[PDB]
Amino acid sequence: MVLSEGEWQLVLHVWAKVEADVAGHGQDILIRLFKSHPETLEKFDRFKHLKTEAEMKASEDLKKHGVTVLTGLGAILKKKGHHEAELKPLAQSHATKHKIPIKYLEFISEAIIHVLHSRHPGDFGADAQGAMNKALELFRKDIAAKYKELGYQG
Ligand SMILES: Cc1cccc(/C=N/c2ccccc2/N=C/c2cccc(C)c2O)c1O
Ligand SMILES: [Fe+3]
Repeated sequence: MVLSEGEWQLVLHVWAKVEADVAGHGQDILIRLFKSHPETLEKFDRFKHLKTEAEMKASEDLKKHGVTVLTGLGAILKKKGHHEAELKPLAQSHATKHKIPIKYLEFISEAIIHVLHSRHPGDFGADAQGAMNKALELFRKDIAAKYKELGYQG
C-alpha cells in the first residue's frame, strides 16, 4: 500500500474535521458498526446489552470507546504510514487480549468511511474516500502482519 502526499493530505484534512467533534463522530461510527454487524457488539460486556439506537446514543460507555478508537486511529493516520510504534501495541492488544478478527476491522473501516461521507459530503468526495480507504487498508494489512507474527489468525 502507498498513498501520494496529496492523498495523505486529503486524509489529514478530513481528520481535522473529525477532531472538531471526536465524541460525535465516534458515536456515529460505532452505532453504524453495531447496526451493520450486530455480532461485533458482543465484544463489549459493558454495553453489549444495548439494542436501540436511542440506547446507544445515551451510552457513556459507547461514547467513551468511540473517543478511544478515534484518538488512537488519529495518532496512527498522522504518521502517514510510518506508524510501527503506534500500531504494534494496538495489534498485540487486539490479538491476545481482545481477540478482534480482521473482518471486524474491515467492518469498522466501512463505518468510518460512511460516517465521514455523511457528515462531510461537500469535501469527503471520491478522492478523499479513496485515500481514506487506502489508509485504512494499510492499517489493516499492517495489523494482520502483527497478528500472523503472533500466530493469531484473526
Ligand atoms: C481501529 C482502532 C483504532 C484505535 C484504537 C482501537 C481500540 N480498540 C479497542 C480498545 C480497547 C478494547 C477493545 C478495542 N476494540 C474492540 C473491538 C471490538 C469489536 C470490533 C472491533 C473492530 C474492535 O476493534 C481500535 O479498534
Ligand atoms: Fe478495537
